Amino acid sequence: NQIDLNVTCRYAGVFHVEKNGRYSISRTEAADLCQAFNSTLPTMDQMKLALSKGFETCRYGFIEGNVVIPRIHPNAICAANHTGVYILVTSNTSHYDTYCFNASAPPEEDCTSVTDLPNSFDGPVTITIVNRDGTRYSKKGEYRTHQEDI
Ligand SMILES: Cn1ccnc1CCN1CCc2cccc(N)c2C1
Repeated sequence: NQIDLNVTCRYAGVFHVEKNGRYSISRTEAADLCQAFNSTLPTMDQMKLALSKGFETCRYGFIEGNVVIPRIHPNAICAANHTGVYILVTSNTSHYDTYCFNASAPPEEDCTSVTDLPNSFDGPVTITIVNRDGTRYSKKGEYRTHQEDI
C-alpha cells in the first residue's frame, strides 16, 4: 500500500508532482494532493510567473481550470515544439500529473529537496516523496478525500 510522489524544484512556488511516475491523477485527486503539500492548484497567472523564473516540464498536469505543460525551450516531443504555457485542448482522457502552488516557497528558483508532506492526514498508505536527486522522505498517511479516487 504505497504511493511514490515525484516532485520538482519550485519556481515562484509552483512545482510538478507525478504519482508513481505515470499519468494517474484525477482532477479531484490533484486538488487533494496539493492540499497535502499545503498548496493549491496554480492559477494561469501563477504558472506564467513560474515559467518566467525557469520552470518547464515535459508532462501534462492540472492547474486551476486547465491541463498544461510549461515550456521554455522548443522540443518536438514536448508540447509539439511549443513554448509558453501550453494548454491541452483535445484529449479523451481524465488523468494527468498535477502542478501545485505553495505561497510560502522562495520567490524564484528553489531546487532544494522536499522533506515533508505537512498536511497529509492519518491513513494506511506509505507515501514517499521522491526528489529528482533521489532524496526520499516517507510517512504513513492518506491525502485522498474522494472515494472514486481510492
Ligand atoms: C519521462 N517521464 C515520464 C514520466 N515523467 C517523466 C519526466 C519527469 N520526471 C520523472 C522522474 C522523476 C523522478 C523524481 C523526481 C522527478 N521530479 C521526476 C520527474
